[PDB]
Amino acid sequence: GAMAPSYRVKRMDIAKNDEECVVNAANPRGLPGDGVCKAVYKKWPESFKNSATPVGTAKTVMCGTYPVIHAVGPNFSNYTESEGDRELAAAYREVAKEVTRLGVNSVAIPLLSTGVYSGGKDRLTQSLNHLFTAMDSTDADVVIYCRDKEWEKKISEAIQMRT
Ligand SMILES: COC(=O)c1ccc(O)cc1
Ligand SMILES: [Cl-]
Ligand SMILES: [Cl-]
Ligand SMILES: [Cl-]
Repeated sequence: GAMAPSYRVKRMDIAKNDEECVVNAANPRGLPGDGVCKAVYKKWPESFKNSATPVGTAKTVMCGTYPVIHAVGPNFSNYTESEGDRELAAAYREVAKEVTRLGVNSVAIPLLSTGVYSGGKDRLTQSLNHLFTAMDSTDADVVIYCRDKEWEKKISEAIQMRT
């Protein structure tokens, strides 16, 4: 574990992370995708061998010895608010299981279902609170990656609020 497990937030490409493993905002079919998923495909393409997994699950594939945890959040275009909320919570619970299983001291994680799977809504708070619910019982250092300047400030505030 980390000596003093922490949450941090950085505004940059998750493909440049300084953590011991990465969470991909994957599609269910293991396709290259767009946004975070495309960046992960360019950096760790070997990790897309047999990475297809259902919505609400996570599947880890090694790139060398570097673990890529493919986490499939729901696309809110297809799910009801109720069913999507349940699947988004479930995906993060499966990320916490994998992070624990791998024995890593640190993990880089994006906010699932906040980009092209958001169904055109702002889901920062919804997605971050499900991240915290899953990861709070883990002892890895968690580093959340985002690209928007206003989101960085809001994620940083939410972390500092609970310290
Ligand atoms: C946290 O978001 C990213 O890491 C990211 C990377 C590449 C993109 O094109 C978009 C977002
Ligand atoms: Cl960058
Ligand atoms: Cl997304
Ligand atoms: Cl963002």
